[PDB]
Amino acid sequence: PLIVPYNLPLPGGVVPRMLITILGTVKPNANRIALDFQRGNDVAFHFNPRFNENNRRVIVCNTKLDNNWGREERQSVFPFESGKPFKIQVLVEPDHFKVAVNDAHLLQYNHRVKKLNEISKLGISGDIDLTSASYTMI
Ligand SMILES: OC[C@H]1O[C@@H](S[C@@H]2O[C@H](CO)[C@H](O)[C@H](n3cc(-c4cccc(F)c4)nn3)[C@H]2O)[C@H](O)[C@@H](n2cc(-c3cccc(F)c3)nn2)[C@H]1O
Repeated sequence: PLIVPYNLPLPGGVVPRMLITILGTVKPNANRIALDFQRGNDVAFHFNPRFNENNRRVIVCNTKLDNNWGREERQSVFPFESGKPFKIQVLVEPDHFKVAVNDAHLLQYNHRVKKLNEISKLGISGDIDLTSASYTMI
């Protein structure tokens, strides 16, 4: 029953084997969801499911450096559904963010921001009811 947009501090930044778990429910008639792993004003990893882009479902991933978005990485496999509960797991690897949704691997995102310890906040926003957001070391 948390509040969106939600800020989850990541003390000391991210590190390989860190597992971030977000539990929530997609709102009815949802338009978009966004996870933003931030390094100061930069966004190291933007994870952005879009429910209506040209009447398609798509997940857009990108990095924002000095107020400029970079080249998008798109995943057409779309495991979110309006009205339904979800679990997003982000596993930090040495070279990638690894994303699984509802216990099924979804995508990996190669680190463009390479100072992982400086990625110290996770912003959670968009059309969801947020149930929980936490992290653990596996
Ligand atoms: O990069 C990610 C960002 O993108 C722009 S939209 C973007 O604008 C560009 C022009 O400036 C391009 O038109 C781009 N594009 C690429 C392609 C394409 C590329 C390759 C192949 C192919 F076929 C098609 N088509 N169009 C658009 O996606 C969003 O505003 C932004 N954002 C999202 C949010 C946000 C805020 C609150 C909640 C939330 F969920 C998200 N707050 N900022 C963020 O998600």
